[PDB]
Amino acid sequence: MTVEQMMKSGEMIRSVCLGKTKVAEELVNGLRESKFADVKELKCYVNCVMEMMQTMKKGKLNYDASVKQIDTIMPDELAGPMRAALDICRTVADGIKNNCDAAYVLLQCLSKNNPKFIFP
Repeated sequence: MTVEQMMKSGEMIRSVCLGKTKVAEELVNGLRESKFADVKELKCYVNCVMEMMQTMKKGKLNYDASVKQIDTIMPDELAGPMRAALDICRTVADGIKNNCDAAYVLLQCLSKNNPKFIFP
């Protein structure tokens, strides 16, 4: 995928998701700094992004789509550590019934376990 198209989609996804949840941008930017504030609309922003990316459905991790996406967006140097994160975190959100909470728990884990973590 082209940097052009990849940036475009990540922007698209951010646009859609900021639109649906009306979260403050600073909060969303906070995420890339591991500031995981317990804010309902920030949690649902995260869930929105994961649903858009096909990585989560009905608050459940669907694994192969995530690896595809990791490997497509990231170069090898980064995907290595990130697929690892997804493996370490594969069952971390099981039994979380609320979709937004489940997504947020997964993001926390991915960020804790991946030094090259990026998020739309």
